Amino acid sequence: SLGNVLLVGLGAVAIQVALDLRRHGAGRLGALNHPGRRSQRIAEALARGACLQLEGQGQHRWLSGNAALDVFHQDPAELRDDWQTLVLCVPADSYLDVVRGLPWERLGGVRTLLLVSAFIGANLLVRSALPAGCQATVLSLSSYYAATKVIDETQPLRALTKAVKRRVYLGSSRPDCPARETWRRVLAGSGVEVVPLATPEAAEGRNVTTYVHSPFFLGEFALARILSEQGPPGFMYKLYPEGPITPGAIGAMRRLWCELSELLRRMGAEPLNLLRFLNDDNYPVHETMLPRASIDGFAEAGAERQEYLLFVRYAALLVDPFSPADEQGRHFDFSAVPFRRVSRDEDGLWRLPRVPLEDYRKLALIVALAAHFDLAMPQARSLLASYENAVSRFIDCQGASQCHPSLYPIDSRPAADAIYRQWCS
Amino acid sequence: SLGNVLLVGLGAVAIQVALDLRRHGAGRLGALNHPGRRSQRIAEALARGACLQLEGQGQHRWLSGNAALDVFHQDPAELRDDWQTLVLCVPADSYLDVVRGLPWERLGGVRTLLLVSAFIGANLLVRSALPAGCQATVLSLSSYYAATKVIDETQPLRALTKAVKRRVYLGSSRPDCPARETWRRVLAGSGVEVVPLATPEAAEGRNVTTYVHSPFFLGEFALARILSEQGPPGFMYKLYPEGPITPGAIGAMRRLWCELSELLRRMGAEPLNLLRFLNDDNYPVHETMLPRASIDGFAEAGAERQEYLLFVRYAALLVDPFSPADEQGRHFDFSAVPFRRVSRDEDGLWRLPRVPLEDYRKLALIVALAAHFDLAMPQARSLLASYENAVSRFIDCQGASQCHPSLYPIDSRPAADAIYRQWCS
Ligand SMILES: NC(=O)c1ccc[n+]([C@@H]2O[C@H](COP(=O)([O-])OP(=O)(O)OC[C@H]3O[C@@H](n4cnc5c(N)ncnc54)[C@H](OP(=O)(O)O)[C@@H]3O)[C@@H](O)[C@H]2O)c1
Ligand SMILES: NC(=O)c1ccc[n+]([C@@H]2O[C@H](COP(=O)([O-])OP(=O)(O)OC[C@H]3O[C@@H](n4cnc5c(N)ncnc54)[C@H](OP(=O)(O)O)[C@@H]3O)[C@@H](O)[C@H]2O)c1
Ligand SMILES: O=C(O)CC[C@H](N[C@@H](CCN[C@@H](Cc1cnc[nH]1)C(=O)O)C(=O)O)C(=O)O
Ligand SMILES: O=C(O)CC[C@H](N[C@@H](CCN[C@@H](Cc1cnc[nH]1)C(=O)O)C(=O)O)C(=O)O
Repeated sequence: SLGNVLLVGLGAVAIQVALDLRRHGAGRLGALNHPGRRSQRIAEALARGACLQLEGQGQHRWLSGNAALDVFHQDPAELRDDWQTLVLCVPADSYLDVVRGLPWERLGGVRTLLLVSAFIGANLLVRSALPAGCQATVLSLSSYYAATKVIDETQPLRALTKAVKRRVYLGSSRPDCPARETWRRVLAGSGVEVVPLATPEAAEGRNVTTYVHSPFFLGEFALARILSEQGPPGFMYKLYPEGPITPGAIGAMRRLWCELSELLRRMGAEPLNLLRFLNDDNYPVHETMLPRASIDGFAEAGAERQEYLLFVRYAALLVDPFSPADEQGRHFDFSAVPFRRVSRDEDGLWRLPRVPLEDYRKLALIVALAAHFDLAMPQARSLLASYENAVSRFIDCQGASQCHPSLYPIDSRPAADAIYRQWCS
Repeated sequence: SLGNVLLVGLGAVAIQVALDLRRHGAGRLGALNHPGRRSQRIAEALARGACLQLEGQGQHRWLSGNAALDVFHQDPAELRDDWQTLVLCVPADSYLDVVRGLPWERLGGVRTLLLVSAFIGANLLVRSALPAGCQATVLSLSSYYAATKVIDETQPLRALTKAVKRRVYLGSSRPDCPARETWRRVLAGSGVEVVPLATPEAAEGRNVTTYVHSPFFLGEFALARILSEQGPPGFMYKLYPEGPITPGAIGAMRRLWCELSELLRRMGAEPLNLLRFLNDDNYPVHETMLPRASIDGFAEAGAERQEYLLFVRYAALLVDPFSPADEQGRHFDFSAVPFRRVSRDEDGLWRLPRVPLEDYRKLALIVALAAHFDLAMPQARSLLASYENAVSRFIDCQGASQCHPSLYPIDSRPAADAIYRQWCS
């Protein structure tokens, strides 16, 4: 049912996906990776006999396996009409560009396009770039279902998965789509539970980083760490002054969740119970910190209780409460995830890490889209402004000539308009 | 003047107080401590020429000094009518025993008696135990004004002070009492502001330990650590599962503060703003964690907001947010105070540590007193019952034969009746 599968963007995600596809059963496996150093390293490794190699860490060792790459391309114009399924394993900010760059008028054999990390509107954005009469079904996965990295860029096709998510969601541009079940089974081989939902936006609306990264890593504290050069980087999930979590950040989280939930309703998607989603889909805590009744009742609890509960959740996860205690009674320091910070690239230009650049770009699109539904998203706009002000001051200080253009101002209104047009179609 | 001053109890508190008294000066300084291993070590140290030594830790190093003791008694029979001021540095739950045991027939010259760590009703209880026609004024200090420990009990006269309160409160059984100003000056020598209040109970209602230890260390989690032998002891101010602080513990804190505040009103004393008291008088946090407007408005904020704010306060103090950051951006682990646990005494009998035996005995007396004001104090009673159940099960398991009688049910009603009769006189 998968046929021959083309992986677009041959990185960590694609290597995990490739092994899951091979466990399930598929035809030929191809990849498209745009030009660059990574593609050069891949092409030499393949010439020397390399295959895609996945290692599962620790209790995920059973994931480990090898898979042959049958075809490798860098240039979309060079694709033959030999692919039934495309899997987009590139950054989600690149989905539109990827789709616009493919020669769809001679890819009539493509039946399915899977978006692995679909933001709100991604399915619609992708469909707006397809030619009229294109028969491809577009699938939206709520987020990548694991934690995977290419360990060593010198062995470019060897990836390590260190964790697998509990649950993700899958929606389709085709009503009551059958490709959902096939991909539900494929990804279930990794241990993740895939929950099919009735529309793409219902799955896109269950992208966790939209709700968590936006309030915490677009605020003043996080940006000060991220843009800093000297001193310790600070910690992503600790409380102030060690990390960015404050009652104000939790208030931003609640208000943004309200804003996102109303957008989802206006797009025809049921929103989520934030506290239950975080506890049950991501990381749980004990009943004495978050009682089950408080978790299940969160959406009706009232703003003060909701903020208290969210603050309790993140305080309860400063350590992993289910980890073994050490001889001193301490639990694993779960919150001590260091901030990645700005770094100069090979051209000497300052670049931002994916946290927060990808998070800012996603939220900028969501706000622009929401405007079409007559939703102002003031909390979201405040977070966008915080990022923009901080990055602008960094450019002022370092000099535009020293900064990569991804730091410069963007405009998401054209993509938002394309999404809205597609949705009204 | 203070005249000649007799310290009753010569432990960590007494050593700090002795330093402050010697700075102020002008009297003989004596001490009385009941017989036992500590008194034996004290007499040995003094006989070899030792003096009282107070060291300040870190920021408090400026306080460090030495204080000479003129006389030390471990036999009240040797006391004569030489003393104008008595300073009770014994545990607050022993005040009644200690006042009954003093040789009052040879102490007719005593003009003032200071309770260094009072609690609601302590002044009245002590006055009820004085001989008829005794005209010593009794002073109640709200809380001991520092954190002080005897470092090494083989050097019983050397103490370490690691914290000093910003503010404490002082009441007197004499209206418009002039001794309050004297003690204001004495304590000011170590940097503490003493605020005189118009009655003893107003000061006693500002005993910090009563508000904090009752909800946190009479609960299930704390008692399980305290009555354990084998585990790691856990930490007094950490969140579950490393420590006892949970939203339920915070709810108990809020509800007890309400109950205690009503008792204070019925005794003609103004209650406190719990959050402002904790932040401003004891240990502060940053405005981004506790905004000044939230602190000042706490008493009118409503139960949900009050509980959220108290939780945030204790989560913000898991580290000392004003301590210097280390190389990795971490602050001092302020909450890592280990629980002291049960231990066998020199007769082989299990004894409870002062946390929570002293805290239980204080709250039991307060509840018994409140019944005379027709206040049931259900939250306080739930905390008493939690302690009683846990200790009862420990006796069940270990055997009554093996337990010191201090672990057994007590009757606070006689002392509460004496307090109430004294108040009504
Ligand atoms: N655990 C995870 O790995 C994880 C988890 C959650 C979310 N995500 C997100 O998933 C996305 C991919 O993650 P990843 O870890 O697989 O990244 P990766 O290892 O760097 O792989 C991305 C691959 O796609 C190539 N690429 C980028 N843009 C392309 C384009 N327009 N057309 C063709 N190829 C393109 C990249 O080549 P170049 O390097 O030359 O650009 C690279 O080979 C990222 O946005 C990531 O933030 C990943
Ligand atoms: N930072 C602090 O130290 C601190 C903090 C908060 C509150 N407090 C309050 O201050 C009180 C004393 O604290 P501390 O640290 O000075 O204790 P400590 O170092 O143990 O000294 C207490 C002194 O009183 C004697 N004592 C104990 N129980 C007695 C009893 N039933 N009858 C007669 N004498 C007794 C003790 O001698 P033996 O050891 O021989 O009995 C010792 O000399 C605490 O109980 C508490 O009410 C102190
Ligand atoms: O967030 C990062 O960039 C890297 C950590 C990453 N986060 C998840 C979102 C959920 N984050 C936890 C908090 C937490 C995770 N680890 C310590 N604390 C929460 O919000 O409940 C993601 O990105 O999808 C992961 O869990 O692997
Ligand atoms: O045993 C220690 O070191 C502490 C001893 C002592 N405790 C006070 C109660 C207040 N406790 C702090 C919280 C805290 C203190 N130290 C770490 N956290 C708070 O509730 O605001 C007492 O016993 O009355 C002191 O702080 O002086």
